[PDB]
Amino acid sequence: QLHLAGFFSAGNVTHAHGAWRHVGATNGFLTGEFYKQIARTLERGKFDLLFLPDGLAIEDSNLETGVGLGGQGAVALEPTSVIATMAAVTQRLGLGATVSTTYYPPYHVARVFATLDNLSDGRISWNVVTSLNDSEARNFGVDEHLEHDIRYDRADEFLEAVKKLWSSWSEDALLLDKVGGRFADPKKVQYVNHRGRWLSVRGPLQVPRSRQGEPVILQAGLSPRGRRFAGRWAEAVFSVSPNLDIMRAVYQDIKAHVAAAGRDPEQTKVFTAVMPVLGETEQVARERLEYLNSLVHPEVGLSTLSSHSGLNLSKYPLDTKFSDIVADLGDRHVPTMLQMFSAVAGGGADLTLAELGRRYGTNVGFVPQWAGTAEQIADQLISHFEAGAADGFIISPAYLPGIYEEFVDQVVPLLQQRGVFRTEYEGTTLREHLGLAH
Amino acid sequence: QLHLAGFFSAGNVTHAHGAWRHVGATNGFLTGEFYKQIARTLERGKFDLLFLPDGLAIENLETGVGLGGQGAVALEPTSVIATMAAVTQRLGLGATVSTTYYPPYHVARVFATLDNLSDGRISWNVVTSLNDSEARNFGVDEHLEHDIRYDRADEFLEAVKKLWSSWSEDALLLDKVGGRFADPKKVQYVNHRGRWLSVRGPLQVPRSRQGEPVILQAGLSPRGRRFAGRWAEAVFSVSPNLDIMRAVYQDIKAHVAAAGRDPEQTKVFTAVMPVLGETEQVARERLEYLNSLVHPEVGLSTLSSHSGLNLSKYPLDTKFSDIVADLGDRHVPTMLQMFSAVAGGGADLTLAELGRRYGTNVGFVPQWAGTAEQIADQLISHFEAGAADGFIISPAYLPGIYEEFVDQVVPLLQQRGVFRTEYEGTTLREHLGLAH
Amino acid sequence: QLHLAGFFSAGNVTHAHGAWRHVGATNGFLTGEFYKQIARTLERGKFDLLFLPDGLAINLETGVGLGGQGAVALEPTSVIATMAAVTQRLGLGATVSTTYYPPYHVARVFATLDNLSDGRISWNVVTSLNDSEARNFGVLEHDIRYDRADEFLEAVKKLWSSWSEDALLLDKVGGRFADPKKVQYVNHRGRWLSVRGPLQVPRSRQGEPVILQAGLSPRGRRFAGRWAEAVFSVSPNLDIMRAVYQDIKAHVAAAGRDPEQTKVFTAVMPVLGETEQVARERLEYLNSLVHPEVGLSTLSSGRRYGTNVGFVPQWAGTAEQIADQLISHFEAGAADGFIISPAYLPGIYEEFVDQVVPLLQQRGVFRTEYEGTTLREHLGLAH
Amino acid sequence: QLHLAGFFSAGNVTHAHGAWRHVGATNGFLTGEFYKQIARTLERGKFDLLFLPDGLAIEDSYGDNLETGVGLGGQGAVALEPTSVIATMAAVTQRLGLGATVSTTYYPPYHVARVFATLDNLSDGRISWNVVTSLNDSEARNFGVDEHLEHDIRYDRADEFLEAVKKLWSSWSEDALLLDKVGGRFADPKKVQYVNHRGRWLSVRGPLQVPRSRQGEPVILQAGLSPRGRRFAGRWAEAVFSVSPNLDIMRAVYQDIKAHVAAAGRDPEQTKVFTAVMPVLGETEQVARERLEYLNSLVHPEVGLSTLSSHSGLNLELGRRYGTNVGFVPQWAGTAEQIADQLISHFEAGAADGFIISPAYLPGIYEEFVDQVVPLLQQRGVFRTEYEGTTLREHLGLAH
Repeated sequence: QLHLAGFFSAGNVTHAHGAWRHVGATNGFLTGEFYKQIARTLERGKFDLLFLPDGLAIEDSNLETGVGLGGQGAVALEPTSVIATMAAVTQRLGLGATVSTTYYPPYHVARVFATLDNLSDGRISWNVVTSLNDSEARNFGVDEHLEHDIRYDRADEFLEAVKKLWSSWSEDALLLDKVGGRFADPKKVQYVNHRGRWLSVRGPLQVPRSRQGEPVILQAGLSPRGRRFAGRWAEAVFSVSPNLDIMRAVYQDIKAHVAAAGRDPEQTKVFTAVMPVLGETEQVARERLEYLNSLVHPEVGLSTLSSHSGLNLSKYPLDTKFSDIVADLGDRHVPTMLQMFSAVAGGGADLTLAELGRRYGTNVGFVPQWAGTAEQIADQLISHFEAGAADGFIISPAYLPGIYEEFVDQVVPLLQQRGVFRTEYEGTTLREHLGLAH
Repeated sequence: QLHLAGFFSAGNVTHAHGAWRHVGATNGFLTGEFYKQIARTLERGKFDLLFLPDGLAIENLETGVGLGGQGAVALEPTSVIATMAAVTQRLGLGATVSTTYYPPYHVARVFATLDNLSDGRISWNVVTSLNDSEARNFGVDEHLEHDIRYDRADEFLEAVKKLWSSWSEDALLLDKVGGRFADPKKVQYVNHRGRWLSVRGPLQVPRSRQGEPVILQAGLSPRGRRFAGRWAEAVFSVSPNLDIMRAVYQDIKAHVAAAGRDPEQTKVFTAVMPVLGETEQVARERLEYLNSLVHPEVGLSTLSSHSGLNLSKYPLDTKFSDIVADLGDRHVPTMLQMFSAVAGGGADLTLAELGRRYGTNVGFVPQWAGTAEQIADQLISHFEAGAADGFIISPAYLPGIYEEFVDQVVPLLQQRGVFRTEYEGTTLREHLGLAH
Repeated sequence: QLHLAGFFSAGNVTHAHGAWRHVGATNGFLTGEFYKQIARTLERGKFDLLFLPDGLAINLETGVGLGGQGAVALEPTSVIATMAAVTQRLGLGATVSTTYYPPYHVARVFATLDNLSDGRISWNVVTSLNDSEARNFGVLEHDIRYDRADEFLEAVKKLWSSWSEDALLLDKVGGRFADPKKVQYVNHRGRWLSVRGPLQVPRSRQGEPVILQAGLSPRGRRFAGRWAEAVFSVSPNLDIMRAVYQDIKAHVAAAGRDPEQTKVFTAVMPVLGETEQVARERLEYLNSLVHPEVGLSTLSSGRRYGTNVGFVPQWAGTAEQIADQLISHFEAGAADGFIISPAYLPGIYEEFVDQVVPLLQQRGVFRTEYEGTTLREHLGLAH
Repeated sequence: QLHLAGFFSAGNVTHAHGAWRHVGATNGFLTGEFYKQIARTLERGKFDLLFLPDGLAIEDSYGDNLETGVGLGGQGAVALEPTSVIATMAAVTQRLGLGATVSTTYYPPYHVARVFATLDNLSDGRISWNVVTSLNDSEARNFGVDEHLEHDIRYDRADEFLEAVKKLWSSWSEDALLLDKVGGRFADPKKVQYVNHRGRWLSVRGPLQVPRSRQGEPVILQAGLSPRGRRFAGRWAEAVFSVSPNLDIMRAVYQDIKAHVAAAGRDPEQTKVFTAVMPVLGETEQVARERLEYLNSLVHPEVGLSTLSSHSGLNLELGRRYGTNVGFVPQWAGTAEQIADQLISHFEAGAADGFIISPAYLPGIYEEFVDQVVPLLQQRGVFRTEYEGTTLREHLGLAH
């Protein structure tokens, strides 16, 4: 019976790089009302989960492009407080935030999330990132650098250290015996004394366990070391794949990685992203999808493409065809995700830089756009789920808050009527909704 | 016209160490409903603000966990704030974030974030302290020297202020048709590079309608008052009578003036712990009850902490003069000598009782038992005698006493014209009569 | 395991006739914020039920001048809707009069509120006729009004059954909005009343609203016997509580109905204090505010009448003690639950919920959490 | 500066008869959340007003049975009592004006005076009452009224009704309530007067049990339409809900209502005329056009004929088109740019003081309207950005 999650940047773009220009986009990303509407709506639709990405710098891989146009991370509210905002005016919905292990210490993370877990009565989850981008570092004044795979080694200790902090109290530690004078059993709140290879945390956490026990672990995963890590730690996995073939592979692989780590593969829920665009008739929808992708300024997509590929494409003029870039530099010395994308996005065509950017801003090259009816969006979700594509689906928003209104009003009751999706919330915590253990 | 502010730890105790034991104490400090209630009530009561302190370690743990210890539970205040802001439209909100365990980018962003999510009602209380147990939680061990932590904070504040000016009024154009998201000319890098700190990129959050979050400052130390002088826009103080309130008050204003700033733009608050009854006699019985709940050891735990001296070394019997024997009268802290003198009236108190009394207020928070008329009278007399620009209603027990205070006291202050009826404006700067 | 109920006039007094004067009385009775607060607080304390009484009329020297009964009174149905909108479990009840409003009116309003509250509503049936109200609505014997109300209840109930579960379909594809064989004309035509067309409102998840009843007169308790699923009562001590209880129970059996399917509440008026003396000193404060004439306005339609309403027990205590007496009276068969008459508003319920409720829950005699989502489930009633 | 109102039946249909079938129709009309969203959303768009109509019986005028009305989405098939819904909406909003239809034929003046004074107080000055005087048989059989008064006489009786209502709303007077807790005076008894109304059609004695809101009196709304109706609107209506298919008829009706308000010794600008339009939005012109087609394809012929039967007063593809709008509600398919344009060009040519937005489907269309159209009206300066005042009188440019 299928999970659903939302996901969007607390700011100007998620995957659709024209979203902000959309006639129906509010741009209320500065305002609490915007986040409260979205979340309440996903709660209305009985979604498992809504979670926020994070980036700690305006992307400059100058400011002409990122700020002037609507570039990735140009506005980025701190996710945790927005998650808190959301949790206040909702009672079942799962809520998740990205917090980095490279820039934040384990005690902070341990507390931040145990607070939100308690404030929300067990509905919280942390998305563990480990990236050490430069543009982010220069905002945090961090220069120390550790190698990609070592960051995940560190992160393993990080998570062990946090888990200890979430175990520092224990079910039944907090008595509130006013009469007898006992605030809590001191035997049952132990020091952690985490002293290990990368991190020190001594004193116990100052937040007991929510009804949920611990926050739910989210992991992007993706890299080879990354999938060992998800394998060990992830309970829900956020994955972006452009078709059912790649979906199926990523799915089986995560499951293998969870099982190789000595875990139950059913206890780690894998989500793939899609970007639905609804119409009353299929034709409407297609026209609505054309509208949407037409808003993407070429330079902004290119900006993001540049960043993602790790190769400044501003260097070149916008008419430059792609093979002439693969010419100017080495056909070896040209990153592989990039050559892949440009074959796929053009289907064999030798696109100009602007076109390539235009299309990359559409999704982020790899998020399926599904233009359809509601019946058809439900069909496709059920087919993919029944085909082994994922345990649930992240719903990327074309524009906010409207598309989430559309999807919850239109597609959700169809999913419910067919029996493949939750009609009422059976439990109260996020761990119950994803069907996980303690 | 006088300002009113709430203040309580997002956890088990604030100043009144019996608060958790109290019969009307909900102890919903783990829950959103609790903080949503309290913040809504102070909004009903037309308060200027409600700010939270923060402490980053439970203060062995036998006493702290066992009884109502300082820090024992402390939710991270940013989230708790965010929560209150979501069900609230006028009430200003504040969080303590430390400059010592968090870089400038983090702080400038959270607060620009809450400041935007609350539509201009947020404030940052700047702490510079380095407690041992907190460092043991964040894996720091090397410690900067007290006066230097302020010289650092001076840089930190310069850089956080730069971040919040990185955007600028009316740079975010949302010109969908023309496809201009913002003015890249009107968004500049900071490229801060001073002695202890680097922060570059523009902050990824524009200014709220407020402009910048409002600066809070707890002041105390001689260096701190030079710092409060430069930076503080509101000041939180704890003086136990009118002479010290006056003294602290003019002192702060003199530091603000000395810094080339306007003293009228720095509101000074002093904390008072009103207890209410329908008669003065009932007030007194209700104050007696509350202070009756303080376990001596808990109070002592907190006093040990605040004095900068571990008092578990001596048994509970030990009278104070024998401690001032065991250690020299020059090798004993002078907050503790002033406390035992004031709290015992010259009596040579057992260490238990000495703690019991410290855990009642935190030694220095006026307890005022009164009727509602008397509380409004004491508030008004104090305000008119120059004690403070406003008051920190320190809560005896939660959430009850704020319900009592807003229903009973506020409207009286309102009928005398010494307090707002309706919030005139919408930002926390407007409520405090501050600029930009 | 014992039920709890709120009760207060949507206006200036309920039973403490000096309540408006109290230092803590907010006098929010005009404002939406007032009622939303109380309702939410009563839900916080896991109360079964909050309900409003009503009267349709207030020379005015005594009434308006000082704090009289009905001096101000907002129309209950709209206040109840205000409460339902910012709550989700707590049951809500209003008084509507069978003598000035037609069957269709009542049936549809309580069905609307039932549907709006997702099945939490209750109607308190009143058949009484007062001169001041008659002259306000432009207008029979006592016992005959109840013979009329018997017909009224049949008509309301038929109307509520006019739709039937799963009649509504919303088959957008097929274009069938509802099953017209499953929505039916009532065609009521009894001795006093005519009401025909189907009710324009289907049944809530509760099925029907919960019926309350005041009881009182010999013929009144026979009415409760037939119709009442919940029975507000006032008795000044346990002996009379005991007597009323069994009398009601016996009438219900006498009507051929399951006695424990009808829930008996007794009004008590707690005043809380942190110690027994504070409790008592607070009680002295409350009754000091009572004007002698004001009690006499209500008593006619003397000073100590308007302290309680002569008969509502004032229990001053410490929370332990209010918990003790709540339990002791329950265990001695006084009532299945307790109407908490409020000293002053909204203050007292903040006290009762914060202080007494936890203790009732610890000894394990009152719900910690709502097991069900309907008022029917909370009271352990059927369909 | 131009006004805007929401309008929909607290049930299954308003003007668009295929609405319940629409793919994005929540059909949450039984549930609290549905109304609370709509209110809050129209509040988000800075709307003057949302008001509910009311029908006191299922429409069984067509085919003599429930068959069509219940089996398809017939006029009034479900209809919640609107005074409750208004209070539900008011509980979670603070500026948005709220109006309920209540009937002078089946309810006494004391009832009406008090409910609306109660909602006025609870909403803190945002309430209005839409006065109706109809006397249908299906409604009478639900209420047991065998009696009948002729059309125009019903309005003569309505005149008294409103004289009596207003007396009751004057029964309390500002600063008569004084909660002098110390003194012991709950209210100045000399400033709460009896009404002692004893006219031709009605009696109502006592004072109203509910004082005046900050607003004073609820705003009086009114449908008008008939010769004697238009005179009544003239004397009493502070707002007027109208339905007109083209610009000529809009102005003509507009100028006419003004003349009646003038003819009754009143300021014509103190009565705001609103005309109904039914926008359908698209990101493109083509999309809007498609969306309007979809919508209107859902209208099942019989349900259109049924409401035509009712509206005309005669039992019975002609019905398909009538169910589209209600024959005469203009449907505008456009782009938001274009819808905002039409709103302005009509406003500027004196077609109306404000616009009723009739909802294609709920709650989604108002979500679209508010997100898309409102800001453009705002950005052009023809519509509220903030609420300048906090009462429905203030938003509408009205007095005491």
